[PDB]
Amino acid sequence: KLGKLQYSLDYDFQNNQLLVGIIQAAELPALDMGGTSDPYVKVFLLPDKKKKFETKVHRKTLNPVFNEQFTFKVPYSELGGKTLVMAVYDFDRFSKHDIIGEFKVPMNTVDFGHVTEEWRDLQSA
Repeated sequence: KLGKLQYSLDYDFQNNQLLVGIIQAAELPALDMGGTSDPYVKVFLLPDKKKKFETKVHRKTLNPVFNEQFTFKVPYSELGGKTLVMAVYDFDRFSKHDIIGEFKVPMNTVDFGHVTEEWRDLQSA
């Protein structure tokens, strides 16, 4: 039971930009003492992997609402072969951050006709 993530996708054909909205997460597991976590979401495209975005950290909550959006420059002919990675991490001051759960979206599964808004269950990373 690794919780769930709500996101959105849209593609800007004019500028060849993928718009990824990180809306919120729910029912996240507690990684810290005191029954909480400090979730933030790392977002990037495979196989590229260098261009990364991170939401703000939302401290001591298992149900963070992020309302953020990131844009990736992706030439359309390259798009179908990409995989969107959205990884929920636990923020921690004193050690390497652990992943709470993550979800991957193959871009060839997406109807890029209109804007799309989805819930997905997180998977172990």
